[PDB]
Amino acid sequence: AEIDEGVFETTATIDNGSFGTRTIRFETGRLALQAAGAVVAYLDDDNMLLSATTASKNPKEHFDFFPLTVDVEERMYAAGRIPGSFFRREGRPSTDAILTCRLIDRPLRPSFVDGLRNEIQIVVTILSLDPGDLYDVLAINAASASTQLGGLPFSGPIGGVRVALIDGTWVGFPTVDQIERAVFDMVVAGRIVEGDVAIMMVEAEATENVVELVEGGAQAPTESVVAAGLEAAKPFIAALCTAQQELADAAGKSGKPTVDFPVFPDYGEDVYYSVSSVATDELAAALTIGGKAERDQRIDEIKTQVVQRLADTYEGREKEVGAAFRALTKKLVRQRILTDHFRIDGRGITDIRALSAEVAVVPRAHGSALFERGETQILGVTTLDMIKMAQQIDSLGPETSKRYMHHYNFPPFSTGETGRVGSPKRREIGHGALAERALVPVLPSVEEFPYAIRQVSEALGSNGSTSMGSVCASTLALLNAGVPLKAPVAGIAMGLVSDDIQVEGAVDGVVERRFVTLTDILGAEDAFGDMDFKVAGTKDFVTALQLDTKLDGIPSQVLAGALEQAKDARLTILEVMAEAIDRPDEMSPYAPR
Amino acid sequence: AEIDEGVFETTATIDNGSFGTRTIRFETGRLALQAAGAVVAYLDDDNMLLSATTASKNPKEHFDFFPLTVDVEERMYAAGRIPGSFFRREGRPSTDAILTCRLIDRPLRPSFVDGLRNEIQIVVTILSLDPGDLYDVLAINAASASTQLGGLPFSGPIGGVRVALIDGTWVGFPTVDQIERAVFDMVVAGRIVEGDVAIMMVEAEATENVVELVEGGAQAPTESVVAAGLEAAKPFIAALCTAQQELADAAGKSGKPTVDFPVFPDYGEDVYYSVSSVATDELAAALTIGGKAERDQRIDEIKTQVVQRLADTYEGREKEVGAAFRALTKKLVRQRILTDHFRIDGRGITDIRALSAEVAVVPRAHGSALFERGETQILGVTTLDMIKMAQQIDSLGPETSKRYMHHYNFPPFSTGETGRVGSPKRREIGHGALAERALVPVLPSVEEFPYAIRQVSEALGSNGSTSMGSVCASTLALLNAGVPLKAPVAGIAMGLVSDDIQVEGAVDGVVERRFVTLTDILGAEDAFGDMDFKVAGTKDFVTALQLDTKLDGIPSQVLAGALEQAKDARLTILEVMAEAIDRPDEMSPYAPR
Amino acid sequence: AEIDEGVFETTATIDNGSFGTRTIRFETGRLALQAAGAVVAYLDDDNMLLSATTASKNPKEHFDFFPLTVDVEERMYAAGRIPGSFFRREGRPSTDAILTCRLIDRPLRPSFVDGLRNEIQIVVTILSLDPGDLYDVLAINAASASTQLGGLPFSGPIGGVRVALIDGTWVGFPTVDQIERAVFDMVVAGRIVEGDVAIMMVEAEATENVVELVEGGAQAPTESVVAAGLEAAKPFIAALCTAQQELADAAGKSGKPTVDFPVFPDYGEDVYYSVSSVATDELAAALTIGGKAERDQRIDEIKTQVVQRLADTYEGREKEVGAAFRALTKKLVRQRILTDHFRIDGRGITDIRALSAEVAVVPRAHGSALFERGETQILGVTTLDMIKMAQQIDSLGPETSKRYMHHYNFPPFSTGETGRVGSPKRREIGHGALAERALVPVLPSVEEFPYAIRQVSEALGSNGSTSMGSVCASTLALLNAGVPLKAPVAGIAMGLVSDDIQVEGAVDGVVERRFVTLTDILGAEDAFGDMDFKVAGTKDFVTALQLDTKLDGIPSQVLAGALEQAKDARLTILEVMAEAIDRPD
RNA sequence: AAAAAAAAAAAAAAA
Ligand SMILES: O=C(NC1(C(=O)O)CCCC1)c1ccc(-c2ccc(NC(=O)c3nc(-c4ccccc4)oc3C(F)(F)F)cc2)cc1
Ligand SMILES: O=C(NC1(C(=O)O)CCCC1)c1ccc(-c2ccc(NC(=O)c3nc(-c4ccccc4)oc3C(F)(F)F)cc2)cc1
Ligand SMILES: O=C(NC1(C(=O)O)CCCC1)c1ccc(-c2ccc(NC(=O)c3nc(-c4ccccc4)oc3C(F)(F)F)cc2)cc1
Repeated sequence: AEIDEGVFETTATIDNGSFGTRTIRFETGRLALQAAGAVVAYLDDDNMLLSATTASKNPKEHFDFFPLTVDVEERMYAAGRIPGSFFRREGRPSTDAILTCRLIDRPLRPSFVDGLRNEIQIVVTILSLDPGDLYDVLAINAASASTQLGGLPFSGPIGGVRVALIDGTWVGFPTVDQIERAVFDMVVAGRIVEGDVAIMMVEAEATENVVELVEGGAQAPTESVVAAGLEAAKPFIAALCTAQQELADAAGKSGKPTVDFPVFPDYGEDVYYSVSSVATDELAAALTIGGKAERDQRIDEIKTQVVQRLADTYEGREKEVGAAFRALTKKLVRQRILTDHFRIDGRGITDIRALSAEVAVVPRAHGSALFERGETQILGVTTLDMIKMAQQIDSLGPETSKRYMHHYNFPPFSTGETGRVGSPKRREIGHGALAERALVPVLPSVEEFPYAIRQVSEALGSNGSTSMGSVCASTLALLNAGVPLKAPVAGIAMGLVSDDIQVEGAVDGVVERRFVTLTDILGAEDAFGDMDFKVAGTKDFVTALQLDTKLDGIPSQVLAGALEQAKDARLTILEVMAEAIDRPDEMSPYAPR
Repeated sequence: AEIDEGVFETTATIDNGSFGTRTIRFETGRLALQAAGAVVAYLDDDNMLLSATTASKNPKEHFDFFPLTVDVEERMYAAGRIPGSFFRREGRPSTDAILTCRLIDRPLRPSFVDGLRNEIQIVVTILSLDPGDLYDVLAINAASASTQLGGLPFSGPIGGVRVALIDGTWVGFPTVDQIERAVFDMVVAGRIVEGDVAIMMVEAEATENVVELVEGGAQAPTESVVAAGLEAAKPFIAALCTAQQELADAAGKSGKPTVDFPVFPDYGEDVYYSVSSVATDELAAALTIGGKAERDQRIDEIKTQVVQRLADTYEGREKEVGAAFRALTKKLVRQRILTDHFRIDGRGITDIRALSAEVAVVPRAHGSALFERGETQILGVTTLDMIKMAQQIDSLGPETSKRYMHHYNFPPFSTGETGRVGSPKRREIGHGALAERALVPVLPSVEEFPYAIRQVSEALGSNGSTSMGSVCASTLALLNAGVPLKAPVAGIAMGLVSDDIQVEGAVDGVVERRFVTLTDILGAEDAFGDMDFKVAGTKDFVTALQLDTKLDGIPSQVLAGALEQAKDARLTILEVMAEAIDRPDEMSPYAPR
Repeated sequence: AEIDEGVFETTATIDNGSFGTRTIRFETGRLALQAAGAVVAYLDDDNMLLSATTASKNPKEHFDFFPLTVDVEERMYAAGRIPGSFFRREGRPSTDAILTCRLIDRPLRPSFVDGLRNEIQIVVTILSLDPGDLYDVLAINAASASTQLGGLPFSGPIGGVRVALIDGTWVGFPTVDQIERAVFDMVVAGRIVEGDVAIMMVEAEATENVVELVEGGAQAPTESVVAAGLEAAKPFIAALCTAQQELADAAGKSGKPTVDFPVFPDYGEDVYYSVSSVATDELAAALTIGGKAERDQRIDEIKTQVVQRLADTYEGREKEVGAAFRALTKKLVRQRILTDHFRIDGRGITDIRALSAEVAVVPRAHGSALFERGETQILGVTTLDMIKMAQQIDSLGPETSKRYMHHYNFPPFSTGETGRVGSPKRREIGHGALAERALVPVLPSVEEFPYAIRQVSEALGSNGSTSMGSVCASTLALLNAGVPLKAPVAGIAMGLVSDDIQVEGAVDGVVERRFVTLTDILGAEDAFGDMDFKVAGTKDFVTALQLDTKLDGIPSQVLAGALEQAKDARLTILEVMAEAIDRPD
């Protein structure tokens, strides 16, 4: 809709029945005209933000990865307030902004064509905010729309939404007051494939009042309830994708990309062909050894022989043969998993690594614990203090103080490297936040436990999913310090592989999709997998959930089976945890009163 | 004067008649003897500072610009107290120090020979300061003197002074108490060229008491008054330059450079000669293409044709040919401007680009506005708060708090680029300070309007002079918020092109030198010019002024005409501003009372 | 001792007689199993910390120095409280952690083989701390143990300890309460050579109550007392080294280096031989000529005429020949020093450079002074304020406030260079701390002088030991501001050169070891010497001491003579300082 | 410092 010469606008509607209706509006052609693409997004006439996307003129070939950057700029004037810092100006980004950056980055990054080496930057500025609303999902939609209008090698619009379960109804785009009445709230992002929605990213948590609401008669958020909630977000995503596509069509764009971006593949087909024809049988036979040192030595020897021969042949292309060898290895391993239920370390597909749990490991700490799962090793420490030491928050959003704080540390020696030790990175912030949300619904209230609580996790050893081990260590350490939890919490990380396998016969056209689910995946198994997801909770309901994938679709029964398998693993881990400690201890003599 | 063996000193006197007399003293040969040059400067034997200049041993020519660096170090013991921060130590430079750094950098950088690639660093430390004095103008002279003593390829001494207008007298080096009785305050820097002073830098503003002083019977600072102020500053500059030269002569120095610094010109003579002979007539006729896209297409076609022709001849020297082509293009465009008032975009000499102004653009802000001039687009937003939210300042200078704050942001997408989004750079600080000084003299007093005020400028699009559009946006947004200003303020950026060309006679050796003034210059037009300046004010008097040049001299009539042209331009802009809003609105329901 | 499967343990005992006994435990095999080496250390089962060492997979030859990094992580939960900053999280390292990093880095860095270019990182995390103890000396031992278990080209275990003098007894690992009753506090680190302890690093200071305790009957810490304190620390170091070696033996390790690390020497043997055989006699003759600028120009032309005739013989190896030429110059100069008592600037071995002192150089400052020694030039400024302006400290250690603050600045132009001006580096922090500790013992009490004091030193010109010059400048400025010091303090920096020399007999190969001590060394002389040390104090006792060395041993009489020479220089400097000012203004 | 031109397991020194 060309409201003005050169200005176009589009609208999407969110219908919640008796809970109200909301409108989302996209506008282009009036602000930031020198960017590659720019869009203004409105929610209900009082929420307003701007998104802009630009690309660099020339690529950076010497990089080995795609350089995408996302930035979120919160302005205090959006809340009608002057900043409280000493210099009265906005400084380094807050935790909320970093989490929003991660939420945008997770689904957009795999949507670009592989091999791209130009720099892409996306900047989102918050301009006006109603005191009872949240801006993050609107930001996801605006970033997608501006990138779509930028005319880049970018795959289709992406839609995002939040849904909260209230009295048996999944409400879309709820307010803070409404979220205060729900048992579960979930952020979901996806795209449209062949007229259907394919889910790409999920980030979900139980609310802080879930136990009291369930005692009052509400439904508890179990696995099937969460699956139904995933089903209820698809129409909203479809409406948002349609509005974005209409905006792109109205304002020209669509076809004629004009600017062409070169791509830099890791290896050429000619190099890959030689490596396959030379080392297929050797690699296939070598995997059956399964002896760690013997397996590694055989792999290294075959790699050295192949690289020597192909360096004699291709005359100075060593990285390409190295990449092709790894690709062939991964291709063989995936087929072996799908055919024989073979895992790289010899476990069955439902087996957990060796487990151990201990408490009281640090002499003068208020509480501490050590948790081990295979080569993953987490140390947790708890400290209690007076309630005035709660963190005071001066951000744009509605939060004003934080009674319970969780900090996560990942040093370089955890995997045996060297590196800088300094301020935490974005991934550390994300993992810490996910582990923090898993414990919040089970903490006691302030009136019955008047203390500030700080929890610290140290990843002393890493071989896959330290964030799920932080949950278990947090539970054990909090119980060791005398905090009266409502129920213990545990977590697990899971993977999924899938591909087309020909059934016993002929005609080579009866190949059908086949899926396999793996429990407690290794660090290397994540690269071979097709979907990753982490689940945490008590023995009665789920408290945190995270997911990201690339598949075009997933049958409902496959997802239900995977969720059930994760629940079984969680129960097994809770049984081991209970043997170390099963009730709160006495408070430490060193802690205050 | 050799007061001590190896120690020399020189004096300059500044006579203000009935307002007093002051002396500036330069000393060398005592402190910091391992630097290339070092000088100590005194003002009235209680203000004392040190300046030192050093150069790197080897050139580093993998850069394309001259690497000069200026640093100012404020020591809190110069005011006699311990720093108030948590660690009791001076940290990041304050705003005043950054502004002093830029005042030093602006005149000194073009005074070095072109092609230099050695790193040059200047450090100025403030050692002792009287409570009623300002140190910046003293620092300019010290920075010039220490560089002059270092035996570098540096063109002559530079003198700097501040003049303030009090009761019809222009007083040099005034105190803080004297500035409270003045209507105008100007900082001027220049050099000596054949017995006469050539002005190079100006930074000037109207004082905070100008309106009531003019109501009391003082003369308002109009354009002719400002020009008389520039005339009054020359004798002080001449005296300071003479003192510096005398000190340089007394301590040896003078000649005998000893160390020789290599230079790295952009292009050689042969390449320029070839490029000129190949394309002088092709470029001369190709400027007539009014169409922007057609113009640039023809330009790039000609450049590529020249590059392909000359690639084989010079074995591949593409940088030199690219530089020579641009040099020839600029040389021809300047001739077209001087001969027949040609402009690159087709405007006439006194034409402004298309203007637009609008208010009430951000839904929940206290006040907001959008201002557009050509491709320059500025968004301004106002916030009001309680008086306790004024900024508290802890610095060397006499200022202790700020009731009105202005912050200016320049994101990479405004030009279409990618880059870091972090703390603001020095140029952002400078532009914001200029725009703040433009609006200070018309604000209401605290007794009349008891609020703290924060103003933010976002440069959403930029093609030349965003700082002057910040002034218009600030006035519009402040009126939208309900602030009762005494008068609206507008600003404009101006250019000047000069050269001597053949007169309408014979011989081909008789040439007259002419000047052309351009209104509202583009970003590209700044590189074609010999002077650029900016003027802001009301319909009655000037409030801010900035000027940079490197011309040997400018006749009085030329400068008067340029200032009159700028006045007409800002009056035209004020008329357009008044249609959008001409009186204060009602204060927002969201603002406090 | 394998307490658990894969876990090994070892113990060391520190016996202080009637002052008590303490135990240190080392444990390995249970925490951080993916590092190259990791060790947990305990002191009396309430103090616990962890140390881990890792190495990079590939070298990096584009550097020209050995890249070693040391990090100390103080966790506030070790003290049982939440951090007080706005974000409630630990940020940049505090001054204490940086000084602990320096204490670890000083003795460990020269213990690696020459030419190593792999990156090496050591990280020490503080987990539990008793309120009356100090963790730094424990950290030294833990870092040594984890590096020794890592299987790297590392030269033997290193042991560190603190000893304090209380009522005539040197007590090892004293508590905070015990330090309040002592006159001197000293940190010492060393290693074992053929059954004996060789000292490598020393960092010592007098306490804040020394004057009052000496007035009450205690013995003042003179030079011989400090020398005896060095002897008293050796058995403790031996016991700690033994425990570390036992732990290394128990958990495998010991031999079998397995992974091999390439080395990158500055020059090859052939290049050095070619450079020496072409220029030895000529260079020695140039050294024998008594002239500074003449020898400078002669050497500069010799370098040009030697690089030019070997450029064809060695293909693009100019850096190798330059390094070999510099090494040969160093060897000849050291030989000349040991034989004829030669110094490059012509001074005698007990001579100080030209001195000058002046006060009241900054017009509005509360106190100010300018101090010059040779090309070293220091400016010092003092400011006084209300006692509420004292620094408030929130950290693991027992300190909570700081009445006297000293800040040291080292701008690039003091050498003639260009560089970044900004946050102070670790070396600036260390030098400032040494200068602050030298002056703390003579300050008046808060009761008789109720002010906060900030002292700033700025190295306007540097050619060797600005740290000791800042002590003199601070004394002068404090007196100029009116602070009633109990006594003035001065300092000096000293060097020592040692090597084997031919006897006056025969056989051509019968040699003896000789030592020579130099007063007030230049920056260039620090590279020639085998040991360097700095001493500061009053006319009656020592207040600060710092020492670094690599020698396998030092006879007692040689060290006593060196300390006496330093004391004589200190007295001369105090006499020059008394002329400028001899009482508070 | 002058100028429109982040993803992932992958400090030492006068210089
Ligand atoms: O912890 C982790 N991440 C976090 C978590 O909490 O989870 C903690 C911090 C944030 C999240 C983590 C994640 C990934 C890894 C990992 C390590 C190694 C390999 N790499 C191979 O694993 C391999 N590489 C080869 C090969 C290479 C070149 C040529 C030929 C072969 O072969 C093989 C073969 F499969 F055999 F083992 C993959 C992943 C470890 C830990
Ligand atoms: O917005 C601004 N804002 C600022 C303000 O406060 O003002 C904010 C902070 C300071 C600035 C700004 C915006 C753009 C510019 C700019 C200037 C020059 C060129 N350069 C060409 O533009 C060009 N390059 C060629 C050429 C190149 C290669 C070969 C041959 C020819 O030709 C040409 C031809 F002149 F014709 F147009 C571009 C942009 C400056 C300022
Ligand atoms: O100020 C200082 N302050 C510090 C302090 O102490 O607190 C502050 C914190 C720590 C230090 C300081 C100042 C200067 C130095 C320094 C040392 C060595 C050299 N280097 C030569 O000096 C040389 N280089 C050659 C040569 C070069 C090329 C080829 C052949 C020979 O020859 C020679 C020859 F020995 F003759 F003099 C220069 C400067 C050290 C410290």
